[PDB]
Amino acid sequence: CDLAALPARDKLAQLLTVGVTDAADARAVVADHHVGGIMIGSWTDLSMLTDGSLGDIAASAAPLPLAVSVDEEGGRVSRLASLIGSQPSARELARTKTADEVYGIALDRGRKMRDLGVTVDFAPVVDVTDAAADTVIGDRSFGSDPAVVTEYAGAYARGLRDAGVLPVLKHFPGHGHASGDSHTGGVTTPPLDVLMGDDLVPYRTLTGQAPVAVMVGHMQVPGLTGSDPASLSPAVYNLLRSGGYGGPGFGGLVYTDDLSSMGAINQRYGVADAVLRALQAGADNALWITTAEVPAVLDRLEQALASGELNQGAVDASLQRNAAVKGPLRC
Ligand code: NA
Repeated sequence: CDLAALPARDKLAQLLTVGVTDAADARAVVADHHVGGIMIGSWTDLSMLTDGSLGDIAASAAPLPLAVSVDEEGGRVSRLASLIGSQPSARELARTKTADEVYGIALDRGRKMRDLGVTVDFAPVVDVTDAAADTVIGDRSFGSDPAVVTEYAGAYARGLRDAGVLPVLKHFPGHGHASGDSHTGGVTTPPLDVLMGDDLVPYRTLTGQAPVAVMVGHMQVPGLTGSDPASLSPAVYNLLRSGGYGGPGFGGLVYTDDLSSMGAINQRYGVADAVLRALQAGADNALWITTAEVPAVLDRLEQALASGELNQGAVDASLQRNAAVKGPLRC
């Protein structure tokens, strides 16, 4: 069989990653809708990772293998800690460990994630900040110095990668100096010309170390996105694809941050509209944290194809990128 010959709706479902509550929720969304990815979060019953159910669902996934993602950064964001042990925050690692030690920590934890069926970790954070530890980014950042972030997040990404986990650099083009918490409402970064010399620095080297993905956040960026969240602005994706951000143009997989529960998005757009806008803007993978909306979202995406709101080429390019980080088609 042939990737380009899949039914339109299954091509579209491959561009979605959705949070699941338990095995029954994951089993239904994968079999009924063929979503490309499921996400494990704080809302997830983790017994599915140890009782054989994730393995069973993943093995019957078709036409592409299932991607299984999680926020496993360490410190305050460590959804698998009960199973893989806790790790100090990114900031504490940078303060107490060498970069080689951080590589080893990420490698060890990556293998522990693989054992549980995880394929994608939404880490490392490459945001640069000096904010108080328990703020939106805060201690999730490896440091206030972009060169330190590059060294330490680079090591963390390399460890995950060597374990065979896809690392995802976040939150592009930089949440570290944003005006507030995008979970609760709209936020603004410093202008692009400021980001160019600071927040964007880590991406210049880290996006070229493959396999790697990037996640775009919901901040508004002056001089780039205007009043649009970055995840929903074509300018953001053009910046990443063209090399305009100061590094080589990035051709790999690009996720959005959570499109449903986060106020920066949901106060302006419902889930289906937000997913459409993201894929129009240039995301390869639209992420949100529930499965209920999937059939309505797929309905809206098919309509956008018909109306030309969404170009067939955008879908095909992103379908290829999603397939490129997975195993073979299942015919
Ligand atoms: Na696309």
